[PDB]
Amino acid sequence: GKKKVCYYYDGDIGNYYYGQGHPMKPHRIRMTHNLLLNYGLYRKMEIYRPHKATAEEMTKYHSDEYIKFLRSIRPDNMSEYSKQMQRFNVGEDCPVFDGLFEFCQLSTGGSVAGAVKLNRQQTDMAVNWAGGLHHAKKSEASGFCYVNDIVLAILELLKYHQRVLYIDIDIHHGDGVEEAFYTTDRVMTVSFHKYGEYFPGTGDLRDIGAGKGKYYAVNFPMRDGIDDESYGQIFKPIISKVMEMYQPSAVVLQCGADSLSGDRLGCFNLTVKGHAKCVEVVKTFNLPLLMLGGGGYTIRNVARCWTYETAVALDCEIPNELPYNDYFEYFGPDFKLHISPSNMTNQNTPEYMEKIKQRLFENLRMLP
Ligand SMILES: CCC(O)(O)CCCCC[C@H](NC(=O)C1CN(C)C1)c1[nH]c(-c2ccccc2)nc1C(N)=O
Ligand SMILES: [Ca+2]
Ligand SMILES: [Ca+2]
Ligand SMILES: [Zn+2]
Repeated sequence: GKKKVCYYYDGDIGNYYYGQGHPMKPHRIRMTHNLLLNYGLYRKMEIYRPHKATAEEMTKYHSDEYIKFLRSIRPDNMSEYSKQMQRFNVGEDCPVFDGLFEFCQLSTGGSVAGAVKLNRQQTDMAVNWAGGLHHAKKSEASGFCYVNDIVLAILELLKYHQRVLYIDIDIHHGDGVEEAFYTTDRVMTVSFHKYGEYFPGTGDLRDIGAGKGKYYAVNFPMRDGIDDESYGQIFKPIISKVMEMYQPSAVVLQCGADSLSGDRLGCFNLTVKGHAKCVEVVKTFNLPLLMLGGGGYTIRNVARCWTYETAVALDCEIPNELPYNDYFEYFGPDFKLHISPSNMTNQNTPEYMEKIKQRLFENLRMLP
């Protein structure tokens, strides 16, 4: 039935600024929080302020030199780190900004704290909209991500769970998470993403893992314009087959909202209901679940999406009419929660969707 939900948020998160022209806006996390507060969703959740994850907690995955660099670099001393900046991929996508390290500490803190709460059996679901930064690598920042809070949260879950399932519905391939666990069968990574002339360039349907991890990485490559009908047609069947074969004891779901229609960087056509149907599908399996954020660059739609997904986690129905809130004007001209899909062509034909699903089903038959 209805589950206990723990939500992680730090009121300072919205003040971190990647810089003029950068599409990543931490302010969208504050818009989400304010909208969900004005809908009354705080009365049903346990709200926690995450601790600032230590450099030591981060080195459970990342290299000591990379974390030392992140903790040392600032806009005022950047000139002395031009060598390490190239080495760790700090530049246009992953710039040096005021409070960069503290932003990583809060993003990571929420994910690891949520994983600890799930491990202690003190909650059914844990939510950290500031997390989900799936591109960060062991010793390299990538695609607006510096510390891989997801990998750290999964390593925490692995202390009490033999098998953990990771599902990623961001429009971009979950490469950092897939790479971290590519050679192990203790984590199965499943990513649905746009593939073809698109960042990060990985996630081919033929990338299925290696060594003991062979068949434990699943990639569903998609073309522009996928809609609710098409996404829904493959998501539940694939996740059901993965649950059946893999039998995970905990799940981590990255809810990147850049897969929504009208995203500034994305080219998909999902509505908030279509995106949230993924949360409903996963929630139905009644397993300990960590829900994380990720991409999302049309910030009014990211706030709508994550507010609705928090309501889904709580089994709470909320009206389409938006309540008054601190950012009300951002939701014009309609001031409604739900969004309409665009007229863009769906390049993912029904036959293509079925064919890719059948190839993934063949790989899933190879599990023990
Ligand atoms: C948080 C998780 C997430 O998956 O959502 C992150 C998405 C990251 C997208 C990064 C992308 N970067 C690239 O395409 C650059 C081109 N190569 C040098 C790499 C990129 N960078 C930028 C960018 C634009 C303006 C200023 C800075 C970066 N746009 C894009 C783009 N349209 O794909
Ligand atoms: Ca993905
Ligand atoms: Ca794996
Ligand atoms: Zn993305």
